[PDB]
Amino acid sequence: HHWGYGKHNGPEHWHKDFPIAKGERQSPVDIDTHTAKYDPSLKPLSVSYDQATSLRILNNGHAFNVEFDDSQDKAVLKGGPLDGTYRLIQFHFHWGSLDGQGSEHTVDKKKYAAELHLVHWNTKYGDVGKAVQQPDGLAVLGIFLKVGSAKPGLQKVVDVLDSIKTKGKSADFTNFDPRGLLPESLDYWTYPGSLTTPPLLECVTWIVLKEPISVSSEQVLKFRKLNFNGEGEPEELMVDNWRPAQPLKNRQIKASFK
Ligand SMILES: NS(=O)(=O)c1ccc(C(=O)NCc2ccc(F)c(F)c2F)cc1
Ligand SMILES: NS(=O)(=O)c1ccc(C(=O)NCc2ccc(F)c(F)c2F)cc1
Ligand SMILES: [Hg+2]
Ligand SMILES: [Zn+2]
Repeated sequence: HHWGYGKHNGPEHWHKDFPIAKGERQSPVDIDTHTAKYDPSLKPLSVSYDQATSLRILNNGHAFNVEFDDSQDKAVLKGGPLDGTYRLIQFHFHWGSLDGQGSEHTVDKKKYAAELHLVHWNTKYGDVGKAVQQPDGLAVLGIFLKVGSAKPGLQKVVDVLDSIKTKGKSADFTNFDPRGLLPESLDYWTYPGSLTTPPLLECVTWIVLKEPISVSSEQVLKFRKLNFNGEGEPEELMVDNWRPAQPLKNRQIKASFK
């Protein structure tokens, strides 16, 4: 009775209620490193997350989101392929049932254990709702997660998951600094795309970082214990909440490095 990632309502069925699923600028895509164009005019990214205000964490079925106060320019993204200022509103992850899968975007067909999406909207449009009606309304910063050593800054997240085990649950999540989730380098690939979950609006500028961050098997293991289901319904573990790569079509993937 609604979309999901299961056999009967997963990615292959989405086109029936969301026609745009077969559009020209659908995400995610596979990043072929030998075909991306090095664009020396691309500006360096400017991540200003020093006044970031996290407020809440919630399991909305699909995944879990950490929400941010976006009433003012407190956490912004600018630079890169962007024009104007973009406010951070929320972040979430996509992960798999095994370490060899989980990411949405792939690099040379290589899948990672998980992928972080830091969602921003264009301030020019006044509100999030208006921004999703424009070709350049959103900007999502994608980061790959590979299994290795633990990431200190991710632990705060891992510890609270127990309280939002089922759909609809939320918990206060203040004073979280998102700068703990960035890799050392800000080198990236960029391309025009869409949201990777319904309604699949083609209103996003994707910025995927080259350097993945590493997380322990223990940290990823805790992601896998969440539930798609709400309290009292049959248990359905939250894993493989990822959409398979889509055809690139009339698009060019640019690289900010050589
Ligand atoms: N100012 S606040 O902290 O209370 C706030 C935080 C999150 C959201 C939210 O996630 N709504 C969905 C939503 C709708 C459209 C978009 F483009 C989004 F990025 C998005 F998160 C809305 C308000
Ligand atoms: N995986 S991803 O980064 O692409 C992604 C990011 C944000 C959202 C979201 O905020 N959903 C709510 C939502 C609800 C109705 C709309 F019209 C929206 F545009 C909208 F984003 C969905 C997918
Ligand atoms: Hg749009
Ligand atoms: Zn996402």
